[PDB]
Amino acid sequence: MLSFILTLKRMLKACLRAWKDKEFQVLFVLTFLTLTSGTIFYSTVEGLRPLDALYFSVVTLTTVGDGNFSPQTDFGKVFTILYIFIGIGLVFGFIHKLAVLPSILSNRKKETDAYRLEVMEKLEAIEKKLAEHSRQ
Amino acid sequence: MLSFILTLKRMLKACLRAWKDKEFQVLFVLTFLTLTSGTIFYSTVEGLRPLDALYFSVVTLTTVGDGNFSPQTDFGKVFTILYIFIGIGLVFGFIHKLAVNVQLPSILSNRKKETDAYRLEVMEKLEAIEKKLAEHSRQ
Amino acid sequence: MLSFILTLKRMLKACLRAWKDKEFQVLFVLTFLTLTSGTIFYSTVEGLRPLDALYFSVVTLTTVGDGNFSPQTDFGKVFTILYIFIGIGLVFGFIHKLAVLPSILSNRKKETDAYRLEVMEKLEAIEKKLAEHSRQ
Amino acid sequence: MLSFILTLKRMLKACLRAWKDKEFQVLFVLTFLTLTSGTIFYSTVEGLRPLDALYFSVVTLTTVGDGNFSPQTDFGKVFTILYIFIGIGLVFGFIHKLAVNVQLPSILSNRKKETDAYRLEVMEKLEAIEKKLAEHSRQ
Ligand SMILES: [Co+2]
Ligand code: NA
Ligand code: NA
Repeated sequence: MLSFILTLKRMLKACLRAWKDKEFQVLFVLTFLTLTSGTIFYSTVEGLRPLDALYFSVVTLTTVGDGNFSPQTDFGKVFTILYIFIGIGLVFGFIHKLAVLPSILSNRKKETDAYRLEVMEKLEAIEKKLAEHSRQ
Repeated sequence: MLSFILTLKRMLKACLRAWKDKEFQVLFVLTFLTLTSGTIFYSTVEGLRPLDALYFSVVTLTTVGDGNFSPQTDFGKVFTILYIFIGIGLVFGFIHKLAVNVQLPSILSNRKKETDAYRLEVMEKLEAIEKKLAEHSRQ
Repeated sequence: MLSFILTLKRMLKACLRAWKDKEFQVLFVLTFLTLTSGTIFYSTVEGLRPLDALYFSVVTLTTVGDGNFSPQTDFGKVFTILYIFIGIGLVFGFIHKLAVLPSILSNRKKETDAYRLEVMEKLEAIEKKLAEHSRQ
Repeated sequence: MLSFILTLKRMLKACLRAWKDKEFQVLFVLTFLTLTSGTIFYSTVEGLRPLDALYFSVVTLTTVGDGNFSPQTDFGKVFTILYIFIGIGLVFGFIHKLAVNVQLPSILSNRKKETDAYRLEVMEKLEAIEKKLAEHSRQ
């Protein structure tokens, strides 16, 4: 149970580590801009409360879906279709980003070079010495 | 602001590069096809206003859903059952394409480029030293 | 456009390459067993046509959702809840499997060994010869 | 049948091993919590039959949906807006955990185990040959 708490503590730091990745934040910014963007629309087009809007906008981007309201106006169906698409666009972005070791490979390189350098320089001297010896 | 301004470019370029990927285009097409191919079926067999049939098609694929209309005809239900499977299929493929963070082919063979060099080099010196030692260990 | 056709041809082979992975097929088998499993249930419990069943079963596992019917009986809500969970269980399985190079690393090993072996054996002879020489 | 019989074991063991992973358990708990924590809110503030409030909670998180009931109160709507974000958050985490095919730590360091050996060996011979050559190239 100390286990539970200690783990959760690490995980929560990992989010914050991501939450300072520029790209992740662009996505969050885009999500929110798109979120209030829809609120602006369904509010002041499809005629709906500035909270009944946010509810449809969220229920739709996340693909849950309201069991009652849908776009009435044919204009409000066009938007919803293309909106939904920005949804997918976004959820694609995250899945890509949530699926990225690059640093472990840097150390391997930092050590393999230092090694391979010495291997070379050792071999070099050996050859240079076996040369000067097998003459004089 | 140093970052929010710039990264966007790189970000939009990053997925712009992904359009140039062919496998993505096929998935994006099979999408557009299945989608307008659905608008055809729902505008006729289930018989809905062109634009409305598109709406239902989108919503259904993206599993968003609609709290009002559902199929009536048994052909309209069997079709839908198969139509969601296609969406499953598509998204599976999309996920596969997106979940593999493969900038690693070019790294692991760009390693091998520099590696294979070193290997012939080391081996050459190993063979030289063996040949000169051989000759001196007789004379 | 020959491009289009030629690519699609490769992709479609890739599915078939997967469709002979044992694990993938277990998932498909499980999906289908679960699919008719629900059909059996909503048909002969919640009282629904043996096609109106398959439609609710599919619309629910895939998370679309019917806009009209939902489980009436409190028993049919219990199942649906836990069913939904087998859904997630499954869609987790696939995402894991759709996200797996193992063979490229085998060749690297097959070559690195043959190399490293020779490097060793070369170095070995050199030492053995420099030994017998610096005596007699 | 050679395969269908056996693999299941390995498959069920494979995810059985994943329960033993701690990070998964937290995600699985935050799940159970958020879920029964939702049944609490919808059984009161939105006021529904215990079991029914669970149903709505599940359905909503898993974005399945329900074509009938939706929130009425503004507290019941704001809550839901935040409740789906948690689902997003959770699933994001689940995906991250599941999408990384990391049996590669144990491989890349099991390489390094055998690699580091070879490296000291080669270096030792390199140093011996350099020392014996040094002594013989004076006497
Ligand atoms: Co000599
Ligand atoms: Na969904
Ligand atoms: Na839905």
